[PDB]
Amino acid sequence: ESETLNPSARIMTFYPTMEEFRNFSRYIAYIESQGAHRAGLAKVVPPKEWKPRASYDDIDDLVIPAPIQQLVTGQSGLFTQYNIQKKAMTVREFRKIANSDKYCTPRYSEFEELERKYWKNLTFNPPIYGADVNGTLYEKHVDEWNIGRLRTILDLVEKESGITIEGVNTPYLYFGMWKTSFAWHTEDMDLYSINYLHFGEPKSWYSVPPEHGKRLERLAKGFFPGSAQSCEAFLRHKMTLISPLMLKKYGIPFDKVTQEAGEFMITFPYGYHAGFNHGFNCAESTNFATRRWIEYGKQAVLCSCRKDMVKISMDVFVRKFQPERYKLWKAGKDNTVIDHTLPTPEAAEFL
Ligand SMILES: O=C(O)/C=C/C(=O)O
Ligand SMILES: [Mn+2]
Ligand SMILES: [Zn+2]
Repeated sequence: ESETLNPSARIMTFYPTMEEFRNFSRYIAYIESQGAHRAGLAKVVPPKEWKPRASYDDIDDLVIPAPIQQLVTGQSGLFTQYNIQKKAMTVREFRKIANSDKYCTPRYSEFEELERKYWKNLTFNPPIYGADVNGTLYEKHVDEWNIGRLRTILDLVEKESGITIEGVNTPYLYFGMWKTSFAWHTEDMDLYSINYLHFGEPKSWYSVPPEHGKRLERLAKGFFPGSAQSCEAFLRHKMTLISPLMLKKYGIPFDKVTQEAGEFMITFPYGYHAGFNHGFNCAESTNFATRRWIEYGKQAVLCSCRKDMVKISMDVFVRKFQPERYKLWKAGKDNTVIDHTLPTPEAAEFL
């Protein structure tokens, strides 16, 4: 029944009305009832009337405490990206460096050309990325799709234990420039994410369907055996870049989508994604959950080589939402198998 929706696992775009846009969890459940999740990634175009902030003009003085210079090494569609932390700077300082002749977007016709330029000049003239900046750009009273307070069951983490994980159950702001990249990865604890592009040049995305996620990992282990030996989940280090031609070459299914200013992207549990920014822009993101996520949460393979890594206790979710399995899970005998095609149960309203 669910195998039949989005059998192509292609990235879908949605244009909700304002009435549909009002309830977050409901619409996430709806797009899953339409098979959106099978692609790993979905675009949601918000109603034109809607706006998160009146104007983006206060922000030139906002501080980026940890700007990152992205150095990329590799060839033949395989790269490892290293981070060099630059001293703090203001948004206005960032934009100046961004729109600079040295770091600005090259000229091009079709998108396919900018894409080609990105994968050709990736390792040259390393850009700076205003990444992982704590904060929101939402006006306090916006009650629709507010990244600051989406009210999903991921809230059970803070509610239960007081714990906040920056960027995961709190918002992050990403100021980008041309040729800034995010490497291949799934979310922490294989959660969902939401990404809103407040302004600027586009953000382009690649995605691999959760049902083919394992194939991508097998490829990644083969191309990076040393890293594979040292960490059970080295892609979570977010340092690994792999070109679409390489994916194509090894028969990994994937899709592309370009995110425009004022557009939302949703990534789904175990959806591998990666991409780059076109020029100076600004993005906001956080993770969130549905009931479907819980099993992914239980089974996520986590980075084994850094103390710093995010690890959410699943205990509370299993007790509240899978009580009949708790004792079994705690005894390590819960062998539930995940079906990536099934939508979250809350969509029983629609399917
Ligand atoms: O904004 C980025 O660079 C990445 C975003 C994401 O992975 O959602
Ligand atoms: Mn992500
Ligand atoms: Zn690791």
